[PDB]
Amino acid sequence: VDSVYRTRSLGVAAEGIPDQYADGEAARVWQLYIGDTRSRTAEYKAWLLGLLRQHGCHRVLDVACGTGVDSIMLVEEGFSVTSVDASDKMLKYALKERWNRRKEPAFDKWVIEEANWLTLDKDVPAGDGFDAVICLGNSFAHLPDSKGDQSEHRLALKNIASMVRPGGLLVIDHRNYDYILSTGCAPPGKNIYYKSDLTKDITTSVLTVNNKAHMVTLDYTVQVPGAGRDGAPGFSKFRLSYYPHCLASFTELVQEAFGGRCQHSVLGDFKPYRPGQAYVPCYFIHVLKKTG
Amino acid sequence: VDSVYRTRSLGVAAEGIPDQYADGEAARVWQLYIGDTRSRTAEYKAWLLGLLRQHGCHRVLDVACGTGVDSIMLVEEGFSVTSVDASDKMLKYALKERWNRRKEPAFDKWVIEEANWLTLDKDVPAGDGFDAVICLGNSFAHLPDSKGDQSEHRLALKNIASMVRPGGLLVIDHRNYDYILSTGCAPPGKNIYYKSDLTKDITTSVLTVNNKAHMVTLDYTVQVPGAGRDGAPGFSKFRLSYYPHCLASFTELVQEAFGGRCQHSVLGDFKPYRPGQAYVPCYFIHVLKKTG
Amino acid sequence: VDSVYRTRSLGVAAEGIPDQYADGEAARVWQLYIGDTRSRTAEYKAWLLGLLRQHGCHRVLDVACGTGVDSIMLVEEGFSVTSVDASDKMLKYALKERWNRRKEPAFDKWVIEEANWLTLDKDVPAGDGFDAVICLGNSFAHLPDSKGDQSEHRLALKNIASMVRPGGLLVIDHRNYDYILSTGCAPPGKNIYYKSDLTKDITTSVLTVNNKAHMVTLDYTVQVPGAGRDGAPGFSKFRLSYYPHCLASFTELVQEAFGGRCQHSVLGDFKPYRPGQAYVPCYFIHVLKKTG
Amino acid sequence: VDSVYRTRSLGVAAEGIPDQYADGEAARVWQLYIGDTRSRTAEYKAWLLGLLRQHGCHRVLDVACGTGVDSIMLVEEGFSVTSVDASDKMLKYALKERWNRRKEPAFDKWVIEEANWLTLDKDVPAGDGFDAVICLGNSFAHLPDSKGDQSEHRLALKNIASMVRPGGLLVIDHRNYDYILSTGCAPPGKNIYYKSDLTKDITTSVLTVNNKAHMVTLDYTVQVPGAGRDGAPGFSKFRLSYYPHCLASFTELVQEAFGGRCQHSVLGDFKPYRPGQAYVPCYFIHVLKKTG
Repeated sequence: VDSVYRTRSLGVAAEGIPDQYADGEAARVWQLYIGDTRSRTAEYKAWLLGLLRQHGCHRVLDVACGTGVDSIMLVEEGFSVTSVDASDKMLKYALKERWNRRKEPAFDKWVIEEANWLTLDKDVPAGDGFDAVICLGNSFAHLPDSKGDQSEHRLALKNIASMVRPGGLLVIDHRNYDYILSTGCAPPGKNIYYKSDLTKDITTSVLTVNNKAHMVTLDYTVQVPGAGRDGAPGFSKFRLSYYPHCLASFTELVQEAFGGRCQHSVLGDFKPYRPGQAYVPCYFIHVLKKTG
Repeated sequence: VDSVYRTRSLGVAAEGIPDQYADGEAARVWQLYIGDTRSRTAEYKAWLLGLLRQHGCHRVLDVACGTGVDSIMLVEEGFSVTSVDASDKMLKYALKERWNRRKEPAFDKWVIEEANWLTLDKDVPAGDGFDAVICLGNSFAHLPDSKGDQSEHRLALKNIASMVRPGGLLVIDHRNYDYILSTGCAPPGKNIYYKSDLTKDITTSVLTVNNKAHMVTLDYTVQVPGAGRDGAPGFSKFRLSYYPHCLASFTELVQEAFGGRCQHSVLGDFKPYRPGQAYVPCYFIHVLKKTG
Repeated sequence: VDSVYRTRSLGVAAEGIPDQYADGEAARVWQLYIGDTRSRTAEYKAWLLGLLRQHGCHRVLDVACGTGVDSIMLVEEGFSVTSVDASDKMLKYALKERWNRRKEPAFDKWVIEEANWLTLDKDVPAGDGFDAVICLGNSFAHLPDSKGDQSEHRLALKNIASMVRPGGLLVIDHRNYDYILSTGCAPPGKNIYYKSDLTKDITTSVLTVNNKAHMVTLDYTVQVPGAGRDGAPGFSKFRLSYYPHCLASFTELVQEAFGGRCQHSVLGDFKPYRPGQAYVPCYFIHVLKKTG
Repeated sequence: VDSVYRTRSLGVAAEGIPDQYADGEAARVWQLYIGDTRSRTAEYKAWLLGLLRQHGCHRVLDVACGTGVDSIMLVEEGFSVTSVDASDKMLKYALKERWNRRKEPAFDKWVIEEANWLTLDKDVPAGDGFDAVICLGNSFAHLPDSKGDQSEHRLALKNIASMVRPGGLLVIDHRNYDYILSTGCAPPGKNIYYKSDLTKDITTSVLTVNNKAHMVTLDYTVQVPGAGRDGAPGFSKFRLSYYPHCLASFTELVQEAFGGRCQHSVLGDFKPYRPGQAYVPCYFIHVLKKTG
């Protein structure tokens, strides 16, 4: 018989006071980290828009909304964007931006909802489905596999696909985990979508359970400018984890998601990718095409 | 030399996956608690409105927004309302309603920001200061006194008082703690602002540090309807802590937050209050008035 | 679905490495605290021995052994001492002392076993019972009342009494919690048994659940000599909790332990105690006498 | 500003009440694990004794005592044994047996102290140093490398080597980690020292930090016999971590702990070992020899 009475239950709030670990030295950096968001890559801009237009799909579904930068560019670019995400900590940043630009017809017609890839089915009305669904930024790797059988993976995937209209497109990516798993390192400065103007340091931790890799953990040591003595910066650190997804595993995974009635194709970093390829991609973007 | 490797830093999120403790069985109830009290009291509506009108103050500031159910009525009532709070888990609900009704001019003009009492100065621009400032719901009792010298209580009240325009009003409240401190119990069904329709149970725990009452902790066991077998209710529980504010104590505290240059009043539940009163108030509402 | 993988399970050890929190800055002080043990009080020496002899009981049972100082003096004084305690963290200190003096016939015949007042029955063979059982040092107050009904109290007590031979004696004490509860403070320098040569500071925290006091917590700030800059001492802190036992409650509690077939008597600090007594005792020593 | 008030400081005890995590369902198993392997191996007995005799060394030092089952046999065999360890939760068992048999001259002469490899120098007086020093059981793998530069491994080995008299012997061992690192599994029933009679299950988790193997974590699910319904076994589990020591690595590590002035040898499970060997060892036993 022991005891450890804690002030407030975990996951509950009180007005007047900041949410639990909301202002920890680790939450602060991650904040100004998820904010290094804006400095997007031309290659990224020119690729997504061109791919988007080239197939004439207008109704886009972003199932990994987040701060809402991918979607804000789609909103500006004229597509019918509906953004969804499971983290209300992230979504808060999209809605903030929207409100500001609510005066803009486009931004006002912008739909930012909340949803989980595992409940997506009963989280977003599909109806006819959407022209295109995007899940970029290596975001599918955030969802872990507790049961070890990747049952939740197939579900998240199954669901996200059902959001795809027949003829619709699915642009889903993942980091080159084959490479990081092989080398045992996932260094900063490879993100193809948004150039991080933030200097960093990353310690890669790879965990294998009974020989099967199960998780890749990243400990970041960000050099926060101005948080130092005389102009000097500060060094805070935060931690995030992902599931090491191998190109092979994913390719078939994402495929059974459509039950086969699909059209698969894998891009190198943004360019076409063919095995044995001389160039090692830092990301693996899968673009699917539902049959019916 | 030990260790305890955790998946994600405390207070950080990842897109696609729900936030840290957002779905515990404690958060689910707390959720239907911060929302299952909303059935505003006629006595409340009529008292606040009337008093607001009586002194003819229009530009109001709600420094304890929360789910916004307070502000939403001032808004609805034509007041120039700006609602603030420190907890984002709470505001999310005020902005969720505002957006919902953004198609209403008043609501559209509704300002919902984020702010902390201890930083309210450089968090919200007053310039001339607001005519009125409410802080009902016993929200002030959420902020604790770690130092033991309530230095923060004073910082909070100074800041919050500084937000009042000369001739301006302040309406800050608290529960009758002189009473629960004595009975050692803080039973449910005493909200004078919103008649909850939720069946609750509460165990009261009072902590006196060195003969001085330092905190009140409420462990609520909510009887969640249907959450059981055959329609039977389920029993989930969360915990919340407060600072026991005694009347004498608060009366002089909130006052020194005005440097004395104020006009203080204190009423019963809603009717006016005098020591020794026959009727025992369930809440103590202070209504101050800045001179200059 | 979250996670927080910790290195070693809680409560398990590995050779070569120190036990979990065994060398924390709080464990260090408590160590040199439970060690201030030696500087026993004459009043204490002259009272226990004289009481012991006066009734000619030789077979003594110490159910709150600990470091083993109370028992070491009994061992030296010639009684047939069998010392028992539930904390292997404490017992380790008794055995250490014994081993050293194992060469001394007396110390070799000394019995240091392990046992819980709640399993005492099947933890120590009583047989005929013992002449005298001692539980001094306010040690019975360590066992808390989780269920709130003091069911474990009656059991611990019930058991400890069954260790008493008919005609045997039970010398059990407790701190004057009536006074500390009333004043809300339990200051250092009152221990009647062993003069603590260690300067301290104590913050008393009293917890009441639904008006019924349930626990008294003591936060000690010990002035460790030499742990300072230039001769200066250091200031570490540790924390311990007790159940606020009121003379009245205890008197009847300890009594039902014998089912009434007893002879009760309460000593002031060491002197006889009669209600309304001008002198406020810092400890309450109960000496019982089993009938049969 | 939050809080989490806990009953007792971490690592402190109170008399009468069991120690902090001493009785978790994880400690109960770990208990019948650190004890349910003891059925010493004839190959072991015969190898150690013989080698000890072969070099004629008599004053032995067991720097990884534990439950003492090792030393107890050297003791029984007339060796001048002194057994040390850092974990008191373990020694408690060696001294529990010693006392039990204190009535034996050899056992009586048995020295069981407390010590840490990183402090062994000023923890145990050598003067001339011991003839032999065993550290079997793969105990060295318990100490981890937080810094990441194994500076402690070196401190531990230096200290431990310093305890060897010139011409003295050192017998330190480790599991064949070159193998479990590759299969990614560390199955049960491989102790060459004591044939456990316990049915176990083990999930192996390897953590590589930046391409470097940094820790091995074993989650054991013991099938506790009878701990079920009708004689059926129960299933309790504990966790333990180790440092993956590769042969090449250790070979040069333990060597530099002698400044080179040594004679190194390494054998298979017990037989002698040569790289590429046909037989795969389950443990790597290094047997060094100090020159001067």
